[PDB]
Amino acid sequence: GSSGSSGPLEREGLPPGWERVESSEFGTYYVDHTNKRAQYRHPSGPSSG
Amino acid sequence: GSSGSSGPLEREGLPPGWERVESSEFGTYYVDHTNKRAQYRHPSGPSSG
Repeated sequence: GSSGSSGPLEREGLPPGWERVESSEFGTYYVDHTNKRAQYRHPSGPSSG
Repeated sequence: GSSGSSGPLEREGLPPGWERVESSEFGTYYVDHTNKRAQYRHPSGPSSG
């Protein structure tokens, strides 16, 4: 329930299909199997609809 | 020393900046930090000059 700036993370787990990668050189990133891309923010989809 | 088609892998390590991601839902894949893309093949290109 954002007040104008939703969080970049929610502490919760990723959606089914998203993977989190963790290392010492880069820190932590996320990969999208649906689009074969990498990002640094948490993913966002309509879990209920 | 290819004599037909380049192999799937040479068992060697990855270049500085690339990463390997291991899973079970997907098995194993690789990610590029230069283009933020994901692929299932081992990377390639030059290494000296």
